[PDB]
Amino acid sequence: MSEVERALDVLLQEAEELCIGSSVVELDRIPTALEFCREFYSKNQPVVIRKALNWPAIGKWTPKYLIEALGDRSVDVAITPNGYADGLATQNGQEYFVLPLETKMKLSEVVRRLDDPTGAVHYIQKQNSDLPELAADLRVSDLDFAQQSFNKPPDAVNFWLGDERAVTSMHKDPYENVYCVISGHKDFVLIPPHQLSCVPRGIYPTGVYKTSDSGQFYIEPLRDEEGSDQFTEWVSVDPLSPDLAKYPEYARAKPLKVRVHAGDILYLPNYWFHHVSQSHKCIAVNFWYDLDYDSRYCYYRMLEQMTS
Amino acid sequence: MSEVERALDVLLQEAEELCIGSSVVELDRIPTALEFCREFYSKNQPVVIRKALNWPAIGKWTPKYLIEALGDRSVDVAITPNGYADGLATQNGQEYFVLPLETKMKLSEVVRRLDDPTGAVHYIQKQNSDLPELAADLRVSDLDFAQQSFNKPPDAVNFWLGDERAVTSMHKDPYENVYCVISGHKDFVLIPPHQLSCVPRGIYPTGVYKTSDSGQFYIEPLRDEEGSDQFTEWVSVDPLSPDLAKYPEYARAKPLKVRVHAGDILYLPNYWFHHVSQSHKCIAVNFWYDLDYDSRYCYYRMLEQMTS
Ligand SMILES: C[C@@H](NC(=O)C(=O)O)C(=O)O
Ligand SMILES: C[C@@H](NC(=O)C(=O)O)C(=O)O
Ligand SMILES: [Mn+2]
Ligand SMILES: [Mn+2]
Repeated sequence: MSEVERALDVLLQEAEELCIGSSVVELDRIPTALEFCREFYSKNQPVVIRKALNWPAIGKWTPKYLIEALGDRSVDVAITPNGYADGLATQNGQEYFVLPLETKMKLSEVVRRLDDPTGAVHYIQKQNSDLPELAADLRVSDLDFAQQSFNKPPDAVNFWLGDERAVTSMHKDPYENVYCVISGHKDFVLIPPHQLSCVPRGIYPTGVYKTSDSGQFYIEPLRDEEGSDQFTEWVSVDPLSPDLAKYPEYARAKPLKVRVHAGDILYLPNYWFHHVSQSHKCIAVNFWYDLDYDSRYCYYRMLEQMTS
Repeated sequence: MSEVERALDVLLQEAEELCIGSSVVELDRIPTALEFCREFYSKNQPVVIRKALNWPAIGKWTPKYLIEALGDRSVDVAITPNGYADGLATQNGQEYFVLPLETKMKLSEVVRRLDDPTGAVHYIQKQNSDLPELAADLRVSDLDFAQQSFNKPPDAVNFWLGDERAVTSMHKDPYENVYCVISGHKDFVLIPPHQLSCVPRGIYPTGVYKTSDSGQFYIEPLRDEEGSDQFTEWVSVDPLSPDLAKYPEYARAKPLKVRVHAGDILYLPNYWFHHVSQSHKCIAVNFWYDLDYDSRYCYYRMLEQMTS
């Protein structure tokens, strides 16, 4: 055993005896700003709040209503064959990290495509900071309890509507994430940052899903300025069915499972690994806040260097 | 570099670029409980608040006022020949970590010995108390702005009165510390936990000061039932006259210096390295709160493994 491995082992033993990030706290009432800063944000600790929101949206937002209120606008939608946009797929003997086919279609067309169990996997992800009627269905002020710890306005606000086959593979974000399911449920698999050395990562060629004239889906590699291949580091394990023979270290990881229902709020702290499934035609909005750096971030950068 | 050295280099370079623990924040107005939680407790960041307290004690507490008010009670006093209780000292060619001689004597005797420059170094530490005449002169609720981040009662409340020659060598505490100078000033040299690799530690035999039949001070080694010598890991650097030839890594440290005056409050975050000096007959009261574990403690234990 090298010194790096004994360091990582001490880290893990200490976190296991202390059960750091060993569960997702569950609340029935929204906390106060002070409670949220002290108990969750300051400990980099996730929490789910049940039936927290009574926004109009939660009862009225569906595909049909959305087309109605949004004047059946054209949308930017993401399509894949396997349902793993930003995920791993093999082609011609080569494993790629593949981005979605991003095309434009009328909301109604999306709703027809989601209703086809045999078709491709579609989802809509829109980012910003008709939208006013949608905004009339929301009271963002109600998230003050969390926002006061971040002490800045959301750097992004995302709306999500898609197919149950759309699976978001395990990744980490540099954001505090306040996640509000509107219609349906989202299933999260969470892993704390300090378990980095238990989550196998590889370097993969970058590809994008593309349609042919015939209509069959294929992967096209990506190039840089010079024309050389672009690469992407990514988590190699599949939380839903992990290959522990190929990835023994993942045996030491301790994923947490949480289902977030309509009206619930999930706080996903920055740099937590998350893998997301969902229910068919689930609608959700989340709010991304740029993180404030402290020693934890420098420790995690050190951890990234120790996990070559 | 070795793998571990490169890891440490990343940690320090990140923290340097991001100004982590790079200064003591200075406030002229007391923060709200939420501001304190968000800016200092949760970042593990020191802050000093100037002229923050209006306690009646700030003004009148002196050894004289204390004798007249307390009625020349007998108290526990700590005595050393060198002014370094819990500090390194050599004897017969061996370096020891040495505990004060602890004795009982009357306040008027301590005041008399505090006026003997030729005498040994004396200081009173009282751990906890509720005295009619003196609990009336403070108002601990005034510290709630910080106590609410800790959400617990103090583990200990220390009263300190000592000689200018009484120097507290550099060490770390498992507590959040709210430090309140009542009279005089205290000088702190602070180093953030993540700079551990820059702070040399050694393992030293443990001793306690004793006086011989003729009045000479000497170091008595500490032993257990088995008769084996007891040992203590201790910081080997002296931040007042640091020997960078012996400890080159200490040049990569960035110690912060702060003077806490009568009425000032200093938040010393948990596990921060501190070294303390004081003006003559300085009086101070501090509140320790057990720390709340999260990943930073585990990273710190890993750092300890990496630097040994
Ligand atoms: C794609 C995914 N969201 C995130 O990964 C996130 O909000 O960070 C989802 O909710 O399906
Ligand atoms: C002994 C020292 N206090 C501490 O070391 C502390 O409060 O942690 C002092 O007040 O000089
Ligand atoms: Mn994400
Ligand atoms: Mn201390």
